[PDB]
Amino acid sequence: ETAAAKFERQHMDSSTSAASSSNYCNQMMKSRNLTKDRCKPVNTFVHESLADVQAVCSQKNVACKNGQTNCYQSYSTMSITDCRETGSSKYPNCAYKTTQANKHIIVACEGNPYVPVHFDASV
Repeated sequence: ETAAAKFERQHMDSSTSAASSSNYCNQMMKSRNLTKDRCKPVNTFVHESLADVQAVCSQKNVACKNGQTNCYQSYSTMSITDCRETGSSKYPNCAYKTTQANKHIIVACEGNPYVPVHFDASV
């Protein structure tokens, strides 16, 4: 999987405008194969077109949590869903708490074309 394709599979959900119900995370973490060998503890889904998320790589340049400087903050807020494993969750029965919000996103970009390859944070 290329780095760009793995970001789309783990974080893009342009088919919905927002998380619907409290089971959204349990369903999406499973269908995007993030519960496959372990339960990915934290993951964010972005409800905007791929083009709008790719445009973030040309917006506000900021440092990544790791100190690298190829991170970019979106100028506007975007609809996002934060999925966090519950203290109860245990592989293979992964359980997640769903939180829907509109926030700025921060992504790490790379390559040519320069597109998102990691989701750093939401603010």
